[PDB]
Amino acid sequence: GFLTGKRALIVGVASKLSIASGIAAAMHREGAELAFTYQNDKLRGRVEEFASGWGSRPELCFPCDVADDSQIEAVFAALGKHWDGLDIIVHSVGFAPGDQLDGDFTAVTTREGFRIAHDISAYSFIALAKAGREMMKGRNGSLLTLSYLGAERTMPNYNVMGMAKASLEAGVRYLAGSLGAEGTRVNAVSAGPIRTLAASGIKSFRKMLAANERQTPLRRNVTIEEVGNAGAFLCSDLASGISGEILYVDGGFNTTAMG
Amino acid sequence: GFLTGKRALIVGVASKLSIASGIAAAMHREGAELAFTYQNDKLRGRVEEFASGWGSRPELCFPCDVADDSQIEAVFAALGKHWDGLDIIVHSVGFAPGDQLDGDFTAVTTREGFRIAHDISAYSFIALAKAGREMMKGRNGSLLTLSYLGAERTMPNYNVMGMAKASLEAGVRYLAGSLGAEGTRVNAVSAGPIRTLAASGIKSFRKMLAANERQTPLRRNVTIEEVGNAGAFLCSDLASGISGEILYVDGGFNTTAMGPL
Amino acid sequence: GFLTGKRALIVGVASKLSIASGIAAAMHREGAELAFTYQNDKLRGRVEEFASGWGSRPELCFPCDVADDSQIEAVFAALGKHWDGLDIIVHSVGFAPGDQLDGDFTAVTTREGFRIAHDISAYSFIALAKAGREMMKGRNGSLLTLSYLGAERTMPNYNVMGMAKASLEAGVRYLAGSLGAEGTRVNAVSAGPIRTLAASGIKSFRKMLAANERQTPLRRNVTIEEVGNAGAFLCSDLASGISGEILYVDGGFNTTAMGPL
Amino acid sequence: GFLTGKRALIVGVASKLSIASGIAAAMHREGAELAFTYQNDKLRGRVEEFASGWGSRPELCFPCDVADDSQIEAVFAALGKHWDGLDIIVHSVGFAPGDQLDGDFTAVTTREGFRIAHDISAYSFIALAKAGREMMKGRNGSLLTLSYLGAERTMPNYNVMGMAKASLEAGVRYLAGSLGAEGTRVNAVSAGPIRTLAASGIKSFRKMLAANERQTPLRRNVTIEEVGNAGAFLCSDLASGISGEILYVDGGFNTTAMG
Ligand SMILES: NC(=O)c1ccc[n+]([C@@H]2O[C@H](COP(=O)([O-])OP(=O)(O)OC[C@H]3O[C@@H](n4cnc5c(N)ncnc54)[C@H](O)[C@@H]3O)[C@@H](O)[C@H]2O)c1
Ligand SMILES: NC(=O)c1ccc[n+]([C@@H]2O[C@H](COP(=O)([O-])OP(=O)(O)OC[C@H]3O[C@@H](n4cnc5c(N)ncnc54)[C@H](O)[C@@H]3O)[C@@H](O)[C@H]2O)c1
Ligand SMILES: NC(=O)c1ccc[n+]([C@@H]2O[C@H](COP(=O)([O-])OP(=O)(O)OC[C@H]3O[C@@H](n4cnc5c(N)ncnc54)[C@H](O)[C@@H]3O)[C@@H](O)[C@H]2O)c1
Ligand SMILES: NC(=O)c1ccc[n+]([C@@H]2O[C@H](COP(=O)([O-])OP(=O)(O)OC[C@H]3O[C@@H](n4cnc5c(N)ncnc54)[C@H](O)[C@@H]3O)[C@@H](O)[C@H]2O)c1
Ligand SMILES: Oc1cc(Cl)ccc1Oc1ccc(Cl)cc1Cl
Ligand SMILES: Oc1cc(Cl)ccc1Oc1ccc(Cl)cc1Cl
Ligand SMILES: Oc1cc(Cl)ccc1Oc1ccc(Cl)cc1Cl
Ligand SMILES: Oc1cc(Cl)ccc1Oc1ccc(Cl)cc1Cl
Repeated sequence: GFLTGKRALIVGVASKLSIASGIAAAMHREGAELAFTYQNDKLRGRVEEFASGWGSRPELCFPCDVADDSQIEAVFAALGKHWDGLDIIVHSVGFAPGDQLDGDFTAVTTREGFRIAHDISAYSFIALAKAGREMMKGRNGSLLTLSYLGAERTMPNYNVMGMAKASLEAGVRYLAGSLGAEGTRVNAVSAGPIRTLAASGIKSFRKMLAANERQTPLRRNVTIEEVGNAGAFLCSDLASGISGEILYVDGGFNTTAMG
Repeated sequence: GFLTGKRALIVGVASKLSIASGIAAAMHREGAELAFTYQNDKLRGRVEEFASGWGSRPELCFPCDVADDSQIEAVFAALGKHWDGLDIIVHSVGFAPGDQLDGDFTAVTTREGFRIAHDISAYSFIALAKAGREMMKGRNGSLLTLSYLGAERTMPNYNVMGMAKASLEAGVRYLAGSLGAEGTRVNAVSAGPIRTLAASGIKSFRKMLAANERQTPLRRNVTIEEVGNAGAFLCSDLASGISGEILYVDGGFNTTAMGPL
Repeated sequence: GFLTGKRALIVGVASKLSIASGIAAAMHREGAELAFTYQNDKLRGRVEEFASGWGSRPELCFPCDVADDSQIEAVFAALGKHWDGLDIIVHSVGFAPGDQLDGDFTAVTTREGFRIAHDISAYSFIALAKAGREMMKGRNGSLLTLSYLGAERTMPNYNVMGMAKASLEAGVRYLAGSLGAEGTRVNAVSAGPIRTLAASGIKSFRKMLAANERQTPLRRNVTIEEVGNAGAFLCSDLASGISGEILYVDGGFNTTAMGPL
Repeated sequence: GFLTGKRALIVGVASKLSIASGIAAAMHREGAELAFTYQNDKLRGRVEEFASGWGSRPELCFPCDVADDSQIEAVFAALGKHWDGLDIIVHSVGFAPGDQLDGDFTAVTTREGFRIAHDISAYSFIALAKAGREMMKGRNGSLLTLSYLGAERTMPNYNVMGMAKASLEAGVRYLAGSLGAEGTRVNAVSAGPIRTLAASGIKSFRKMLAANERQTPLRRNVTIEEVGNAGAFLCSDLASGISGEILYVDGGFNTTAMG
């Protein structure tokens, strides 16, 4: 397939619904060799089982809480014992404390909630780019992250995650501008709403889903298969002319203003 | 490849250098069956030649000056006698009278120059969408056009083509909003500068090339192979979640405000 | 006020509801001396009447169908026998054939509907810039046009006016890039929906109004007084650092993707 | 003038060159009653002297390190002793550690430098909005912050400040969406490059100045007088139809690609 010979590290698998799972499946289908991180020991077993079904194995699964620089560096040190280089990093991770995402933005947003949202959802992408730079050197590889329309325009409850996604998208451009000379491309998919574990935590998520379904040009919601294909493409040599890009996979909802 | 089973109409091949040629080659490589238009008889011979190299033939090549509604409609009438229906239309066509793109925007832009630029570069995409709607019904296919950063931000000489491209990009969105419910996706690639017949017509194009090479994140100009691959992907079922999109294939130049120190 | 000493030409007054009327009233309040155009003799009487209420007079009112270059040029020739120079032009004009704005975009949009929409709604701003350039020479003045969110994102029925507005907004940028060196600033206000004569022609306009009221951050529709004030500011020396800008006066509606729960 | 009867708190005066000083001068000219904060006791004296010349006085100057929630709350507590309400808050501050802004983005950006840049340059705007909400209640007032093109497109060395500004501009929109119903408008000016104390800290600032000068439509750089007039306008009832907006005052540079 169009990723044959590529090696990809995938950060963010939590369940069969995860966007990272859609990306993993597509990349494997297209021939990529895969490795994984898991956030903690409660998710470890499930990620290990998933890896075994995507051509991978438990010894290519590594612990990584992206709050922790030491753990992030330890991923690449461990991976480097198995692989003499790396082509792709997929960053499919986000978090803000629940109290940040339930209520009036001004009332509920706090300094610490803000700190955490930006640290986990935006800085962690830079952290992976940094720690993986040496393994990716000379491979003309790519980095991919995931964003959401909330970075550009507002909706109830998404709140400070919108600020963190805006930070993240700027990061995509600054990373592209920095890593491009040595051959690395850096892009994101901005997905439409998809029912995932994380999506469940936004109390009004179903309203986002509904608005997208009724107003998006395709008049249906997107799938992790569609996000995965877009991500697979962006991390392939087919996309070698594309860097710094935020690619929407939302049926075109972002191009509408039918409020 | 990821287009085997699809049928595409390619509008805009002029030479081996054309972006439409890069797209045609990628789509052919990926398994698409191709048909072609040529602007007029000055380009017929070359388009027929190229088509035969891309799995196609002269009887799947049709005259089409996109200023002319009846020529446009006659393409699909003629094509529909060979093809059941149609999955893909690639719109890779632009024009403004030469004097519109040489000198101060305010001084050289005219009503007639404006009319023509918008008619050929923007309305013609809508015309193809309309004329091909019947052949594309039920096929869950897609439309692709080509744009340039000049639509969003200014540079010397691009001038009224910048207005026409802005119109075109809005057109992508209005077409996507109109045709999506029945299954058709509508997108564009906004390409970085590439040496083509039309590009060579722009004074200071050489400088645009040098500017991009120095300042673009990838520190190199893009190719019609790279634009071709992006266009092929957008018109494939791999992109079934994507409509209304303006996808930049420019190495990231559009994301920069200044070049390196 | 902050416009005392300035002279402004206002194109687009039709009724007391017009955006151009809100702009005219605000500029008059702030001390500007005003001149006016009227599209044709159907609006001459009301425009002359309104002008006399804004410190002006029939002799500073001129016929101008912006489809017609010779009429446009005759405005400035005639005005120049009263005024030795001009600081400001306000361009508050739009048109597309009615059937272009009623129904499915792909089905109802035509080449001729497209031509007219872009000719009147977009090129005419360029035409004013060109024709008034001599009179604005050395005055460090400004141009203002009016746009709508439909240029960037889609909604029912706005259709080809959305393409024309996108063209116009690029026009703002290219004019700014061309005329800035000699001192002229060029901007637009992108207004939220307002009940005007033209707006009343759009079916489902009442839905656009209700949509904005519920979803806009300020939870209320905007007024021609608010648009008028923003336009007055943009055309004043208070805004001397501002050119090429599309300023939204829509209560923030454009910054929202969904309304409140 | 068009701010007569308005009371404004201005956060960010450091010297006669400050953007905040340009905004203060314009607002005072237009009739606003002003109060001020100062970052530390080194700047206290200078801010006090400036206040006296802008119709204000030393007792309307308050300490505020915007890293500190209690100090921020203490500003409004103290100001409330003097004013029974507040109309305007101007947020004109930023900071990132110098090592973040000198060199390759991927190489020099760190988790802590990221945290600080976002905390001081972005979250602090939300903090002021929150702390001032009661004093602003029912006055149909406004909030203003300052941003920079670096939020949208990249340039050498601006680096993580670009991410922080992108966060800030999303903040402008989320605040607008939250505070609008009760009558508060929220906007920013995105200024072109201006020689200020903070600007001099960016190693390549003169290259930014030069690019703006040669490529901006007006072919000259903007002044704090021009930024202050725009900010004064945005915080006036003349701008009562405008919220959630990022108003560029850069001579049009942002609209150019080659210029
Ligand atoms: N509608 C959607 O689901 C949607 C839409 C647009 C963008 N996104 C983004 O897609 C990405 C994936 O989210 P998802 O929707 O697939 O949900 P998900 O629950 O399947 O995945 C979220 C991932 O984030 C991981 N994570 C959270 N905190 C972590 C930490 N400190 N350290 C390491 N890992 C951590 C979780 O373990 C999990 O694997 C996120 O960036 C999300 O913001 C989701
Ligand atoms: N070359 C670049 O750097 C670049 C960058 C961005 C976008 N584009 C766009 O790509 C497309 C141009 O292709 P190109 O650069 O490969 O140049 P090209 O010269 O190879 O092709 C231009 C095409 O436009 C056709 N055409 C012109 N007027 C026509 C008319 N009335 N009717 C039918 N066909 C007509 C021409 O026959 C030709 O096939 C345009 O849309 C262009 O604006 C080009
Ligand atoms: N009303 C709104 O909600 C709204 C919102 C955003 C933008 N706008 C724009 O504001 C501007 C003014 O429109 P309006 O809402 O005040 O409606 P309006 O009916 O009051 O004014 C429209 C003007 O266009 C003039 N006009 C039309 N065709 C002309 C032609 N060939 N030559 C010269 N003049 C011509 C008309 O004579 C009239 O004066 C337009 O550009 C409109 O697109 C309106
Ligand atoms: N000068 C420019 O070219 C330019 C351009 C665009 C935007 N901006 C933005 O305008 C504002 C910059 O101010 P400036 O250029 O007038 O420089 P400046 O040095 O005059 O002001 C910077 C202010 O930030 C204050 N500050 C820094 N850290 C603080 C903290 N922890 N607590 C409280 N106050 C703190 C400083 O005391 C100072 O008053 C910033 O938001 C800046 O990012 C500047
Ligand atoms: O960014 C998202 C956007 C949508 Cl519509 C749905 C889920 C998203 O992802 C998250 C949302 C909230 C938290 Cl706490 C964590 C994550 Cl990963
Ligand atoms: O849009 C373009 C942009 C670039 Cl950088 C180069 C070529 C382009 O294409 C054209 C430019 C001018 C004319 Cl008259 C016709 C065409 Cl097809
Ligand atoms: O652009 C507009 C946008 C809105 Cl919401 C309302 C009115 C507008 O103005 C017009 C709309 C249609 C036509 Cl035919 C002419 C004009 Cl002036
Ligand atoms: O944002 C800015 C943009 C420019 Cl062009 C110049 C100065 C700016 O303001 C800062 C830059 C760096 C640091 Cl550490 C702090 C501040 Cl306030």
